[PDB]
Formats: sequence, structure tokens, C-alpha cells
Amino acid sequence: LKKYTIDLTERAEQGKLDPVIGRDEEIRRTIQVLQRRTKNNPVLIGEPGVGKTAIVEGLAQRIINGEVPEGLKGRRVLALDMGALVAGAKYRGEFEERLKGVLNDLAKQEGNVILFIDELHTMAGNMLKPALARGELHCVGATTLDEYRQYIEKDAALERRFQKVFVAEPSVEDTIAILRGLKERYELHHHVQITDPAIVAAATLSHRYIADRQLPDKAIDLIDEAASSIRMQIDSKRLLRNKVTDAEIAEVLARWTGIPVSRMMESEREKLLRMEQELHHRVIGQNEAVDAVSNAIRRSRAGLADPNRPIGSFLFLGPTGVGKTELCKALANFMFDSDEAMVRIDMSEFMEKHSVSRLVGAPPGYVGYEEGGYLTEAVRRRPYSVILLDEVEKAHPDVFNILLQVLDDGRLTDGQGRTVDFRNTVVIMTSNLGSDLIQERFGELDYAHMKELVLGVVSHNFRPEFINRIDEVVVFHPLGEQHIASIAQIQLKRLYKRLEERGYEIHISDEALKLLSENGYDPVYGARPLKRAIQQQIENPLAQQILS
Amino acid sequence: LKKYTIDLTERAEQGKLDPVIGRDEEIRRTIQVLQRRTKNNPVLIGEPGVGKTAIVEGLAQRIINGEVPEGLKGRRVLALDMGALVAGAKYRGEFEERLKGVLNDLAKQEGNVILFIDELHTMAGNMLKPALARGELHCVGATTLDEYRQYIEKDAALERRFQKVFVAEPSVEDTIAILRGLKERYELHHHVQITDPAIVAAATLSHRYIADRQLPDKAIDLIDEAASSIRMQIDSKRLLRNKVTDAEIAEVLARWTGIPVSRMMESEREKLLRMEQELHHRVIGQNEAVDAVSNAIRRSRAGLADPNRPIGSFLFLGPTGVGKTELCKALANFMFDSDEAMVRIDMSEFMEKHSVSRLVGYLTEAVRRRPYSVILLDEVEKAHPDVFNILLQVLDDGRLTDGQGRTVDFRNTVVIMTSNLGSDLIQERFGELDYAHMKELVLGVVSHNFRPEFINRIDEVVVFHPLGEQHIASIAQIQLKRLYKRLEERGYEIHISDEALKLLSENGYDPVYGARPLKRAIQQQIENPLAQQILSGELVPGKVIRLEVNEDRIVAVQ
Ligand SMILES: Nc1ncnc2c1ncn2[C@@H]1O[C@H](COP(=O)(O)OP(=O)(O)O)[C@@H](O)[C@H]1O
Ligand SMILES: Nc1ncnc2c1ncn2[C@@H]1O[C@H](COP(=O)(O)OP(=O)(O)O)[C@@H](O)[C@H]1O
Ligand SMILES: Nc1ncnc2c1ncn2[C@@H]1O[C@H](COP(=O)(O)OP(=O)(O)O)[C@@H](O)[C@H]1O
Repeated sequence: LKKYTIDLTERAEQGKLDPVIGRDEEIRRTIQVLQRRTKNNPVLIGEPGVGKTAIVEGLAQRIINGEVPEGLKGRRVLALDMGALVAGAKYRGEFEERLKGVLNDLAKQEGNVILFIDELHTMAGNMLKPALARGELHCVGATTLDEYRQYIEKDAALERRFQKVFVAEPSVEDTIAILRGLKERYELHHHVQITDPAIVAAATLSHRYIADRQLPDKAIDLIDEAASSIRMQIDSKRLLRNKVTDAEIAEVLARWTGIPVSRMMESEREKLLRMEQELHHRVIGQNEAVDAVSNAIRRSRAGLADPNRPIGSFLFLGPTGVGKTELCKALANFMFDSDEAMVRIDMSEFMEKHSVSRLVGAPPGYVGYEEGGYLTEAVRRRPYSVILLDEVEKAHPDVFNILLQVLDDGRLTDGQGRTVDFRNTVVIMTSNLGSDLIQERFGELDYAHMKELVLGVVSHNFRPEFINRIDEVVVFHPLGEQHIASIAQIQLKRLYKRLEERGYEIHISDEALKLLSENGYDPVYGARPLKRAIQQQIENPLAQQILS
Repeated sequence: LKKYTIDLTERAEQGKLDPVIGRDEEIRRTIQVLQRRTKNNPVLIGEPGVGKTAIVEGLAQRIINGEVPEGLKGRRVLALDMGALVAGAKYRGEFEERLKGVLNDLAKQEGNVILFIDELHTMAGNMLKPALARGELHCVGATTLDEYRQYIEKDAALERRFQKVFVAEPSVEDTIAILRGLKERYELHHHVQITDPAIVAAATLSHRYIADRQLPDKAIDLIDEAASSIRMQIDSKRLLRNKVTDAEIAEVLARWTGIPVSRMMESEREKLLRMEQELHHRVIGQNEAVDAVSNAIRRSRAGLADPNRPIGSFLFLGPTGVGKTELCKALANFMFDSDEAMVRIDMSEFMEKHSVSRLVGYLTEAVRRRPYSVILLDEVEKAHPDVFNILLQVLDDGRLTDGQGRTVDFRNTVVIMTSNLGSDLIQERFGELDYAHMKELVLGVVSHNFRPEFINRIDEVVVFHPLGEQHIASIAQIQLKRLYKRLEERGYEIHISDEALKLLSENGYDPVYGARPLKRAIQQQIENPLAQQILSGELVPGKVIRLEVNEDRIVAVQ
């Protein structure tokens, strides 16, 4: 170590290495593949920021405190100046230029030295496999799984020395324990006070919304950002608050994910109070009746459903133009937090019995493998989605079991190679076979009497083996005539964007709602030509004088 | 020490930097990173030319001024000097020595000299690595978006130790507002006289037109260049353009993006009434079927006629080749001059489920270098929801999520669908008739075996005529006029007879081919039957080229 003597264990005896806790389940491998006779070079494999400092860089802090195995006793973990003394000339060629000046001393150390990571996918490595081929070079490495799998293929100058330490992220609870012995380094630097419910908000609340940093990475900087917002709050040029809270954490978490505090700082039971009120921000209503299917997802938190099944299993029977599109998205707006959780698939594609392998997947060798399926690849894309199966009844009169493995054993296998998991889904089936009769009255006090003629008539294309695996046959509440006047004004919003741009007032007194009461609630045809009760008598002659 | 570096706060102890207005939240973000214990280095990421320098310029006038928090008092922020590194080399490898002596002495400062590295994408810079956590170096970055992914985010070493302060395209009013208090050095330097609206018509009229540039960089590059065409008469020997005007800012904008001055002097309702009488010179007719084709632009780009709809797929009757699919080849004249808009689909007899896997590697070769364009689709007539399932949300919503996923800015690009089924059950003959055959077949021409809800969802139920009987050598006059003034020099002129003009102008009508029997019934006179007496030895002038009364093949004797 003639040029320099950069020592990791000296940084442990001075305390410049950060105080480390936990992570002893995977020091019991790092050492077991380190103090061996052969294969003496561990590589910590995971996501970038999992705890590669938490294992390797605390081992030097573990040497001087004596809880390391014997054989490792009297071993100093060293490092190089790799990052400033890889080079020494002006032009290119400095990838491994002055490596030989500082690798020759390591042979003389006689089984004591351990060289650091130094980002060993960047050492590529013109001199490393010359240096490592004898095995006397005693090291630790660490590289992420994108830079461990893509990096090397069959190097027996590398995999001869490396052991597959696939390091993993801790759970929700574990990273909370890390911040208890890490708040002793933030009581001196930011000069703040950190409390115990303040450190739980960094872990368990960012667990559902934040995934770009692993569990003891995102929970540490979320703590230290509020601790770096303290003197931004105290000393913005009366407001001295060095005691941090969970509100400081939930502040900077709301500014990071994109979603505000409004759907974040509550328990799931606390947004459950206005769940129907956020349902009926866009649902046509009938809140005295249709809260049964509201209770079914409310029954999905305790866990008395089948664990070998998805979250939901239903039937969504009724007319069209009623909530076939409206009710399904609003189930995804609350739990699944999205407007693109929609897998609308009309099952009129089953005019051939060969079309089982098109929504699911062709076999290997047959055409339809390079793109996969429809009810699989979207669920491969979105495993956190509701699933909506439009018009089930047009399945083949001989061929089914397209929807039985998804409900019985919960899982489904496409023709690609990997089984698709449906455990975080809810099935929504619209097999309209006998409920296309909205023209009858049937809806003054009860709305199930429309359904009672269907269960005697729907079962010739259904089977007894299928209706068992769906619990609540939830009938579509109808679209009344007065109920159009709540949900028809959300189409007008582009002209609502237009009317404030021109300084004019064309706001009505009973002149434009009589044609908005002619969309839906149909006796003969439907809402597809009923949408044209507006364009041919208002939009042509009244607002063509607005661009002139 | 004393002279090896340039302390920008030593320029800010007197006040030789730039103030910050409106960007105060991203400068409270800079201290919000640097106050940390772990990973306490900021990076001022912006677009090309947003003021990534300006934040440290704003940070410099807060340290001595005391508007920073109480922990940055005394810590004076420097900058990475480039000229104090490579000046006066003597032998080979003069980089690492007069970088380290500038570097190593900052160990005992204890966070005092906080370095700023402008152009972190350049700073190479690979000796500043191993001592971030030493306290011997404390850096501040300034990078562009793509220029950060190549240098820090590709690796895991610097991935921790630098945080990204994203700086955006500011508002137009705050763009002028920082130049509203810093206007003194703009009055006597650009050779411009003081007026209010001089910045205005280059900032409000160039955030969308030249949106491929950056307005905070066009916060100088449109003041320095619109007042550079002004500089022809500012000192050359009221009377002339001494003050800035803002019509010549609009006039020089036409010399940048190609959108000329004939749009920037007309009114608003005439600006959208120029496409109407446009495709009438080359493609003749269509005196209403171009008035009511961009009518939905007055009804969807503004938004009038119930935008929860497709555009329309009723009849557009046409002749085979010369006004069926040609009406997107003559559209190189409208808004962005995009000839690479070629997405046209025949969607006529597609009944099998195996014709979709070609549209879903050239997607990032033609549309992403120039995003604001025209995008076409025509002849979408008879398909099933096996292929219409993608194309059911392409009727609206703008942004494409099939395999695209990103912002597909089709509200500022165009989405068009038409169906131009003019093949059977009614046709032209040659190109001259009246207007008594406009709209007569609803379930007969396009909607042969498909639902009427696909033919009542059309806004612009418009068409041109099934003209006929006299004119296919005149709509395709390209092989009559242009090919027979071919020898316009050497004293030559090719005159055609009435046999090839009015005799056969009606006879060999076939409703399938059209353009090739024009070149098959008149395939016997063009060059070498013309060259029976014209070419190869008889090039003497003094005679007139003519054709005579013969049968359908003529030897053109002179
Ligand atoms: N168990 C732990 N004890 C102390 N600090 C930890 C622990 N786990 C993680 N950290 C902190 O999180 C960071 C982990 O760094 P690391 O995971 O090695 O990043 P990378 O994988 O990008 O090299 C370090 O700053 C470290 O201080
Ligand atoms: N509840 C609603 N809110 C807004 N628009 C609606 C609603 N119901 C129907 N529409 C409009 O009516 C048109 C035709 O609806 P339709 O396809 O018949 O509905 P569904 O698929 O539910 O039967 C759609 O383009 C849509 O814009
Ligand atoms: N919003 C703004 N208002 C006024 N001036 C600005 C603004 N943004 C940038 N500038 C000017 O641009 C300069 C910043 O240069 P910049 O484009 O950030 O350089 P670089 O791209 O090399 O980092 C400042 O000196 C300032 O004068």
C-alpha cells in the first residue's frame, strides 16, 4: 500500500462509516462465501440501493467489534483510490492503466486484505481477470441485477470466484427498525428531534405508491428530506419546529408521488366513509339499493373470500346505456386508482371453436405466439386491475372453461411460458341474454323482478358449474329520465372550456336541457342515434357565429 | 487559496450576478438537498437553456444577503473554473495534476467552498469520484435531461450522491417579468429603444409555433434575432425602424418555421377560410366538399358538434386513381408541410383475425424527430371489432396507449378518418356532370352488410359529384399538356388533333382502370409514332406538328 493506504476498517474505527443495524440474515452468507477456501468473492445482487452499504460497509464496523467468525480475525478490509487513480495520462487508454501499481501489494498481504466493491461491473475490467485468475486476490463485490445478469455470460475468470448473493429488499416492518438507529445520525446533522410515529410514515405509506426506490432506501431519504425541510421552515427569510412528525413525511411524500394528501392521509376505512360519495360523484345513483356490490369490495379487506380466487366474482346484468361503461370504471377509480384499468372485450369473437387461443394464447409453434393473448397480456400488463368481460353468453355452444380456471384455482395459464396470476382482480361479466327489456315497468320498488325472468332463460347457454363461482348477481339499476339531468352535463365540458374563452354569456333558462333529456331510456333502438338529438338542432345554427 | 479559483460569491459580495424572480421554489429545493447528511449535492436539470446557471446565480445573492437558512452562513459557493486547468501545458498528461491541487486543498474548508460544476455532462471528470463522502468536495450540478441519463443514471456510483432539480419552461408573463426589473442593460446594448411590447410578440407567438425550441432560450434567441433583422437600418446611413416593432417580429417568425406572412396578416375567421378554396387548382371541382371537410376543425379543434363521435364514414365517391386516394398527395400546403404522413389503409374485406400485427422497426424513425405534423387515416369502412377495438378510442382522446404509452400529442397533431368507397354501385365516367346525384344511397354504397349506427355517426355527410363523360384527359392533363409541350424549345410545338381530343374523349369507358386506358387508347402517338417523320434527320424548322384524320393509330406526318 505504498502510494495510498485507504482503509475501510479505519473509517469504521473513526465512525466515518455510517452506523449500521439489521442485515444479519445476509451477513451470514457474505462471510460464509468470503472466508471460504475457494469462491472467495461475494457479489451483492439486487435493486440499486437495497442495502449493499448495509452488508459490506458495515462489515468493517463488524470486524473491530469482534462478532465476526474466526479466520476473519485480524483481517482488514481495504480499498483502492479507484475513482481518482485509475488514470494518469491525458488521452484514452486509462481504463486499467495504473491498476498494476496497486494490485501487486495485495498478493503480499497473505490472506488478510479484502478489497472493496469499487463498482465491479465497471472493473470491462482489463486487468481484473488477470488479477483474479490466481484467486489470491481477496475481495468483496456488489452489483445490481441489471448489471450482474447483462454484464457477464460465461466468464470462468469471474463466476469461478463469485457467489450469487441475490440480496433482497426488506419488508415494510424491517426498514422502520433501520431508522431507529439511523435517527442518531440526524439528531446532530440537521439538529432536529425525530419521533417514533414519524418514521413509520416513510415506510408503510410510501409502500403502496412509491416503488422507484427499495424499502430501506425510500424510507431513509423521506425521513431526511423533512429533516432538510426543517431549517427551510425555521429559517425562511415563531416557526421553530425541530420535532418532526408524520405530517412532515406525508407532506414531502405528496410532493413526490404526484397524488396529493387528499387520497393519502387517511385509513382505508376513513375514505370508505366517502367511498359511496366518491362512487356517486359519477355514478347515476339509486343509493338505497345498489350498495350491495359496494359492500362486496368492502368485504374484501377482512379476507373471508377464497384465497385461491380473485377478489371478486359477479354478474353485471341489465340494459345497455345504463352503466355498462359508467359503473365499471368507478370500481377501478377507488381501489385500483386508475382510468386505464379497462379490459373491455366483446366475446362475439367466439364464432369459431379455434378462438380459445386468441384471448388466451396460441401454443408454441402455432400462429399467435409473438403477441400473446388478450385476457392474459393485458393482465400480464395490469395485474392490479379489475377485469370486465363484455357479453359472456356468446361463447361457443360446445367450448367453454375460458373463465373457470380463473375462478376455481385463481390462476390462469396462457400459451407463452409464464402463468398469469389473477389474485388481485375482480371479474365483471355482462352476459346480457334476458335483461334487454328495459321497456317494461319492473322498477318501481324492486329491481330484481327484471332479473327473475333471466335465471329461467339465461341457463341454456350457461352451466351449473359456472354460476357457483360468482357470488352476487348484481342487477343494473336503470337509467331513469330525471336521472339523466345529473350526468349529461359532463359531455358539454369542451364548450364549457369554450364559453369562458370569449367573454360571452349564453347561459340558459330552460332552452338546452330538453334535448339533454333525450339520451338513454329507450323503447326501440338505443342511445347511438339518440345522441343525435343535440347536434342537428343546436350545434349547427347557434354556435356557428362564434368563430366568425 | 487566493487566485487558483473564481468564487462566484466573491462576485456576489458586490452583486455581480443575476436575480431570480418566479423560480424561488426550485432555489428552496437547492438548499433542501444540500442540508442533508447523506447525498447532499444538487443538480439543476433543465431543458436547453432554461436558467440552470441562474439558480446558483440566484443562490449567490442569497448567501451574503442572508436569505439562505442559518447553516449556509459563511459557506461561500464557488464555480468549476475550466480555464485554470488546461492553460499552459508543458508535457504529456497535464490534466490530473492541476486538477488535484485545486481539489485536495478543500479538505480542511469543512463545507465552506461549495463547488458548482456547470456542464456536469462533460465533467471525463473521473478524478472527482472517490471522495464525495469525504467532505473534501461538495459539488453543485447543472445538466440537461438526456445529458444526465448518460453520465449519472447509467451508473450506480453517482446515482446516490446527486439529486435532480427539474427546471421547466416558464410562463410567458414571468419570462417578461424578470426582464421587467433587469431592463437597463437591454436598453443600451441591443440597439433597441425602450418599449413595452417588444418582448411580447416573440414570447406569446413562439411557445407553440417553434415549440421544438425552448422559450427560456428563446428568451434571448428571439430578442437577439428578431432585433437582428431590425439591425439592417439601426445604424446604417418616424423615418425608419429605430424602435422595435412587433410585426417584424411576426414577419421574421415566418422566416423560421415556414408558416408565411399570408396567415399572419389575415383575420381569424379568414385564417380557417383559406383551406376551403385550396384544392381547386390541381384537383378540379369540389366547391362544397372542401368547405365542409375542415368544418369539423371549426367543430372539434375549437369543439362544437358533439365531440363524443367518430369523424365519419359515409360515401365519398371517386374515380380510380385520380381523385380517390390522390387527395392526401396534394396536401403538402396546409400547416406544417408534412409529406411523411403516409398512413392510409384499405379496410374493405378484412374478416380474418390475422391482419393486425404489422402496425404494432420504424416507429421512432419518422414521427418523433418532428412531432407536430399531420397524421392521416382514410378508407376505414368495413371491419369488425377485432381491428376496431384499437380504433374505438382513436376516435377521440388524442393520446395513444396500445404500444405507444407516452404523450401522443394528437390534439395538436391531427386525427382524421374518412371512408372513400367510390368503387361500385355508382361511378363517374370521365369528369364533367352536374350536381343532381349528391346523396341518394344510404344502405347501398358503403353500408352493404353493416349496421346503420356506423353511417349515422358522421358529421360531414358530404361528397363531390359523380361527374362524367368528357374530362379524364383534362383532370389528368399531365399527359396532354405537360408531355406535349415537352419540346417547347428548338422551334417545336406538338399540336394534337381533335381525334385524340374530342373523338375518343368518351368511348372506351371502363369503371375499373381509368388512368391506364388513357395510356392505352392514346398509347400509339406519343414518341415514336411521332418519330415517324420528326426525329433522326428531320429536325429542320419551318413546319408545324399536327395529326390527321386516320384510324385510332396515326402516323404523325408533318
Ligand atoms: N441496515 C442499515 N443500516 C444502516 N444504514 C443503512 C441500512 N440499510 C441501508 N442503509 C443506508 O442506505 C444506503 C444504502 O446504500 P446502498 O444500498 O449500498 O446503495 P447502492 O446499492 O446504490 O450502492 C446507505 O446510505 C446506508 O447508510
Ligand atoms: N352515462 C353517460 N355519460 C356520458 N356519455 C354517455 C353516457 N351514456 C352514453 N353516453 C354517450 O352515448 C354514446 C353511445 O353510448 P352507448 O355506446 O350506447 O353506451 P353503452 O356502451 O353503455 O351502451 C357514447 O358515445 C357516449 O358518449
Ligand atoms: N426566466 C429567465 N428570465 C431572465 N433571464 C433568464 C431566464 N432564464 C435564463 N435567463 C438568462 O440565461 C442565463 C442562464 O444561462 P443558461 O441557459 O442556464 O446556461 P446553460 O444552458 O449553459 O446552463 C442567465 O444568465 C440569464 O441571464
